[PDB]
Amino acid sequence: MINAKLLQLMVEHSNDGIVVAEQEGNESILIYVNPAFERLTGYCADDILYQDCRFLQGEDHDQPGRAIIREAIREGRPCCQVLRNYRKDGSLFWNELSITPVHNEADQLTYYIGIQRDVTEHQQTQARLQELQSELVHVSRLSAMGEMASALAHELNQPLAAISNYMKGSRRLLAGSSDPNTPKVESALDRAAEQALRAGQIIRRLRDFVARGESEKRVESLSKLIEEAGALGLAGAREQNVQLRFSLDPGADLVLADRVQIQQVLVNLFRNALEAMAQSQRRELVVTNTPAADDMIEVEVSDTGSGFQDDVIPNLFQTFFTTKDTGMGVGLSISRSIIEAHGGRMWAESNASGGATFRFTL
Amino acid sequence: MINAKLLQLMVEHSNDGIVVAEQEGNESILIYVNPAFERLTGYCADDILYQDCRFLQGEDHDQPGRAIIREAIREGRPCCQVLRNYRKDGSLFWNELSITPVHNEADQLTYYIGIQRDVTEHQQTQARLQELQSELVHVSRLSAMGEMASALAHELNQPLAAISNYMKGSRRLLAGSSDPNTPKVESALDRAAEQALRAGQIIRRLRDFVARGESEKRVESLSKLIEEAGALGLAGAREQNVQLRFSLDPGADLVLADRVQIQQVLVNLFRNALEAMAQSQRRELVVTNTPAADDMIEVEVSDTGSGFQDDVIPNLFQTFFTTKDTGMGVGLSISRSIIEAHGGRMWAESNASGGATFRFTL
Ligand SMILES: Cc1cc2c(cc1C)N(C[C@H](O)[C@H](O)[C@H](O)COP(=O)(O)O)C1=NC(=O)NC(=O)[C@@H]1N2
Ligand SMILES: Cc1cc2c(cc1C)N(C[C@H](O)[C@H](O)[C@H](O)COP(=O)(O)O)C1=NC(=O)NC(=O)[C@@H]1N2
Ligand SMILES: Nc1ncnc2c1ncn2[C@@H]1O[C@H](COP(=O)(O)OP(=O)(O)OP(=O)(O)O)[C@@H](O)[C@H]1O
Ligand SMILES: Nc1ncnc2c1ncn2[C@@H]1O[C@H](COP(=O)(O)OP(=O)(O)OP(=O)(O)O)[C@@H](O)[C@H]1O
Repeated sequence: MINAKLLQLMVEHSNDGIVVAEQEGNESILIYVNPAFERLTGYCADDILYQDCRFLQGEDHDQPGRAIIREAIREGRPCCQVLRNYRKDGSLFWNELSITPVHNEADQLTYYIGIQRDVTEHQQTQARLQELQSELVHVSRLSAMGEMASALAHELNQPLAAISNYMKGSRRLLAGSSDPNTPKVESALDRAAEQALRAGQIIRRLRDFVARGESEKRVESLSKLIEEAGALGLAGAREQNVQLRFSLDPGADLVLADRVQIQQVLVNLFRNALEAMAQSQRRELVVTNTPAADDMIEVEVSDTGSGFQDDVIPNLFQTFFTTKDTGMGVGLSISRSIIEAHGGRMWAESNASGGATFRFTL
Repeated sequence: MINAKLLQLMVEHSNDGIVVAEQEGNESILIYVNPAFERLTGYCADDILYQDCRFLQGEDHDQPGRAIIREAIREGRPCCQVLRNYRKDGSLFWNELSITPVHNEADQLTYYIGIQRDVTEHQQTQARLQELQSELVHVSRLSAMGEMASALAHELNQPLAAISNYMKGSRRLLAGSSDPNTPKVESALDRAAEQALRAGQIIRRLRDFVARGESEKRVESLSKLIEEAGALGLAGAREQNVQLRFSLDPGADLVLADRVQIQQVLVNLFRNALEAMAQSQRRELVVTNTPAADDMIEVEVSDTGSGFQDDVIPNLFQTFFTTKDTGMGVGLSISRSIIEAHGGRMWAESNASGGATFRFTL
């Protein structure tokens, strides 16, 4: 096979944590650890040997991985779990633990071999991603409701005002009369007019119910929010072989923006480019920042997608104009309103590759 | 320094893959593998020994992990990466590989120890989660706009119809009189009524523009979609010490549903329960499905959160009613409309633990 002592050496000098324990009733006493386990746990070998690892949980006793591992050890099946542990210094970390029970026949004794890895970075990144998910969902819901309400307010402000004007006109016409049915009819109009007024107020009410979304701005790094937005919006990039190119300038990264609003602008651009790029020979998405003019900096996002026929391009930012069967046509309108609220100007043009290049300034 | 021979046995009988290779210039020849590696690769020891793992890469040569591993091994740093490999049958799997180089001083030779895990399930689950996240965002925007349109339609159906009826009444009342303005007024009223009708139609138009999501029915298994919904809504469970209990029935898996709509209903219930249970000493969430009645299956989700005071309970399902500053009061309204559109029954109750129990049927 392999020189056993060399195997001991290789196990001792590994970077991943390796432990050997022995079964004693309800205890799993440690009989061997490697220096990687020392650096990971922050304890010395002589302090911890011939105890059970339960102490690594500290005061955090009620974790399900504990019961899962207890049952797996009882039944004798190997298992993989994640637990919350604390080192000697008291710092928290997450431990990926893979236990394999083995029955040594030479001793007729049950032992366990445990592989441990420090997965704190992975869990932290997962938490950041889920936080991004929650806030992206919330602000997308807000922007959708707001644009729907504003469009309804306009499209109903026209006929409602028309109705009120017809009421005023008919009343003015009937005022020049003395017939018996005129008063009654007149009163009737008033009732209708009364209701009419309410409708308008109601609209504004619901309108101001959707406009209570906060409009703050803060100093934000463009690099960070570009990475967060790529992490969110670029699901299909791996599967659809999308070539990413970030042409960034480190001296011009900080803009005054709400990071979630810029995230949703970029998310919308990414979703649109990947959806458009379903049938494209070249699949390359480039994001670039450049100085543009008058102390403002321009961000460009270019794709090689299906592009726009000539009749479509000047209708892009209009609310509810859509090309996709499953679209809604509010993404670009909301994005443009966000960019303009930030003091910039956003526009689009066809690219030489037959796809599309979008630009905005901050 | 402990037993040493016993150790070789412990490594041989591990469930995780463990390999030892030796450096040959720029090559890493395999000199020891464990039966776990055989099970992982589907190859025999005599078949696979004394080569370099490269081959397990198959035809997938242009992966970044290859260059990362080459640079780390050349420079001498240990590293952990993920690669795509193929077994003997040609099936693809993903390998999480942790390599640690060690310089044996007794021989003055470079060896490597490699920990291998089959991490295909994790990658697949993450890809499914990202797809679910994308569709969740899309349909949340969709449902938000739809609910806003339906709420405005509800709150305006009274005054619009009232105005139109007052117009019809005024027209009947004035019809028959002998006055100079009567003909004109008549036409005017009609025009006004016309406008009113148009206004109503407009709302439905915009409503039906967002309601063009397909209204399909399903065969999907509830166990799977419950796990998917937990994957989206129950991220914080590990970090917030939430106790999960899934009481599932293999006999009660088929429901009549639109899968994206049930995804969003469950996501909303999960988010709401975690939000309510943020400050709770006892935190327990139970989801259970059973054959109740009406040839339909009922799913129950109960929590022990802060709950609702008695004056709130009958206001839960009202659109736009919210308690939390970061809420919107549309989650429950959308959930109710989805359940009623699907033919089901939705309800709520206070729990004995002070929390909340929600029920639905499918
Ligand atoms: C070989 C081996 C290795 C480990 C562990 C167990 C065995 C047998 N454990 C588990 C822990 O030692 C207890 O087995 C666990 O708490 C279950 O026992 P209970 O407290 O339920 O009796 C690790 N649990 C940890 O918290 N950290 C570790 O790194 C430990 N690794
Ligand atoms: C100890 C050890 C263990 C492994 C591996 C390498 C070492 C040193 N590799 C990497 C692979 O064998 C090549 O080293 C890799 O392709 C880099 O070498 P290049 O082709 O750049 O020369 C595994 N790569 C795999 O495809 N699967 C494995 O399980 C291999 N495990
Ligand atoms: N990269 C692109 N290539 C081609 N057309 C695009 C591109 N980006 C936007 N468009 C055009 O803009 C329209 C609206 O896109 P927008 O993202 O604003 O809304 P939508 O995609 O229709 O729906 P959603 O609200 O889900 O995004 C698309 O239907 C398409 O006509
Ligand atoms: N299980 C529950 N636990 C606690 N509160 C609940 C529960 N179910 C409903 N509620 C109450 O319902 C109200 C609105 O919930 P709903 O999810 O519909 O909207 P929201 O939580 O205010 O925000 P959003 O609409 O964005 O979800 C809140 O006041 C909330 O306290």
